[PDB]
Amino acid sequence: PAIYIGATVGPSVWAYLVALVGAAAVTAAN
Repeated sequence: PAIYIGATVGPSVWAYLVALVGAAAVTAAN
């Protein structure tokens, strides 16, 4: 269901999506 079966976020996997999106945000900037 979609009521309270997702009250989490993920601290680790989060820092991973941040470091990755960072390198791409620094390579697209001329």
